[PDB]
Amino acid sequence: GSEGHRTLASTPALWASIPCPRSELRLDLVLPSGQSFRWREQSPAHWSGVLADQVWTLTQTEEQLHCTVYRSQASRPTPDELEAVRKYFQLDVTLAQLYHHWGSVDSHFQQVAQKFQGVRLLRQDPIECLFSFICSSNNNIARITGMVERLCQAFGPRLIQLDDVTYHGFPSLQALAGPEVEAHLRKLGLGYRARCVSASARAILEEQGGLAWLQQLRESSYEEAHKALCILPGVGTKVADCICLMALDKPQAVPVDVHMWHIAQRDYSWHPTTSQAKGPSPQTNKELGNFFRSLWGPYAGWAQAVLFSADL
DNA sequence: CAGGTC
DNA sequence: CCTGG
Ligand SMILES: *CCOCCOCCS*
Ligand code: NA
Repeated sequence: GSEGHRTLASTPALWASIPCPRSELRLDLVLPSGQSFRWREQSPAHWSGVLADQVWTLTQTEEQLHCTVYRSQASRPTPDELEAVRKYFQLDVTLAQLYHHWGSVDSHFQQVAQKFQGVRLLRQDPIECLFSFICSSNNNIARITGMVERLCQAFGPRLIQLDDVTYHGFPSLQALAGPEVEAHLRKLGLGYRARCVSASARAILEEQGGLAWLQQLRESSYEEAHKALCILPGVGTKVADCICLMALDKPQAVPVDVHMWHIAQRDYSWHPTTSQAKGPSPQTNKELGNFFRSLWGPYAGWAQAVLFSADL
């Protein structure tokens, strides 16, 4: 079929393979699990979405990540285009090695990781990540997804249309800093989060030095990146850790939420000892993150993603 | 209220 | 202070 979303069977000549066993990556545990909100399984086991400013469809067999890209002449992805996929999934980070370390120092991980292999962190764009997770407060994956989708339709550049889906790039800072964006985003149902989207776009672009300020947090320390993000409206401790882990190359960031608290007590018998408060608070949440960073090591945020994936 | 942020 | 379950 020359129209529509492709499948491995329908258009074999347009797919290229990255050697990637299923223990290193499971799309079904990584793409709909609340890292990115913009991947869809348009046909069974085939995930479509925007990757490096282009639309891709991904599906995997036992040893191979099959990829196809929609650019005007149809042809399978080139080696350079496939490298964008490897960088997005950070395939040089070997889960077999990470899982071995986490199981070595943690018996509970070793037990529950066996049925949940292939859970890894995407390397997302800071802009998309920052604003997606600004929208994540008081909100669920289903509603976040719709909010992000309508956000991208209204302000993001049109790319291509496959079947009845028009794919849009994520909006620019300039777009999100434009006139009346908050009112517009309110019409799309973002509620109070609409103000924080507009306010954070204007803050970065008009007070912080622009896109280079955000992107160069990738080179700053984790502590520096977290501090800087927390200046932005809508970015609290938890949101900043999400962005640090998922977009700013801080694999030791541990977004502490009540879900992490339940896991900390149930499976690790953890309780706070730097403070005397017994439940969630700034002080105790910080300790909880430090606790998992010394238990799991510099990739604690990835280990958390494995555990989170078990529950869901 | 529980959850996050002001 | 907001908010959705
Ligand atoms: C409970 C949220 O507090 C108000 C700040 O909102 C930040 C996202 S717009
Ligand atoms: Na803030």
